[PDB]
Amino acid sequence: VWVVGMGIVMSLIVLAIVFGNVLVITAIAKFERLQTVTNYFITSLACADLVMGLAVVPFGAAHILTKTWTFGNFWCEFWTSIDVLCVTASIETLCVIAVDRYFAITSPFKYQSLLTKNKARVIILMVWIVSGLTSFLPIQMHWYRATHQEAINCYAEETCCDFFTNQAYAIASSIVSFYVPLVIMVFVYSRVFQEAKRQLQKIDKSEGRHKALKTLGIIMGTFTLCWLPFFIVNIVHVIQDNLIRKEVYILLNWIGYVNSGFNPLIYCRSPDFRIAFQELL
Ligand SMILES: CN[C@@H]1CCc2c(ccc(O)c2O)[C@H]1O
Repeated sequence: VWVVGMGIVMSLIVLAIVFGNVLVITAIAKFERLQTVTNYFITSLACADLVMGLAVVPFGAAHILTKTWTFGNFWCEFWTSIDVLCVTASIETLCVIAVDRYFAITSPFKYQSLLTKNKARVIILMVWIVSGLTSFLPIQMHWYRATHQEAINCYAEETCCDFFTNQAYAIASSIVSFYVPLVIMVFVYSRVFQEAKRQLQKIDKSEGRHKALKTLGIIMGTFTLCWLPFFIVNIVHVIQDNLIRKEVYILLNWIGYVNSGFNPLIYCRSPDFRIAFQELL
């Protein structure tokens, strides 16, 4: 009496995720003043989020509400590979943006020489290649498959799709996709905040006659709150099988996806972007 009609809540996520990234891409591409070395990371992240909005969410919604995977097994493997690829690419692009901000702030004179039109292409291509080798190579080769009887029963039957993964693959994927970027971004942002505080003290020293905390809080909190809860259960549920149920795992995984829709609000607030949005509509 309430399961069927509540498809609007899942459809709104798809609509918002598509719309935000579409506007970001259109604003960057069509408008002359928005093209900058930093903006290429933004457009790569926007494309990665658009792939999630167009591929993984619509099929997952059907698989959940219908409780039956109508399609075959090849599409199941392909969809899982797409999911892993997009997630890791998005997180590593966030890490790349953070490191670029660190270089921009800490070394003002020599920022120009390090990043240019040439280096952005190479770094983006290497990030996407690293993301691709994590997902497609182990999943498609069938090297990640489990061993217990339940996994065999699930993988033999075509109509059932569930994620059963070996301990080593889970640990390796979690480490390569989440923790290293988290440590890098934490160190970078702490250093940047310390620099900002030092500059504020320096100016107050002579001009005698908050904002950084708020910005850092938003940037760190949205990412950590959206995804950290997932990888914790991802690592725990393989070490000891009795603890974590499947429903909790699914809920945390779907909570992680919503972070894709919040990226345009977090990373696109410049007055130039506002002018571009106003001109489009
Ligand atoms: C079913 N969805 C997948 C399952 C496991 C997994 C995800 C994302 C990144 C990873 O490194 C993973 O191992 C999830 O999005």
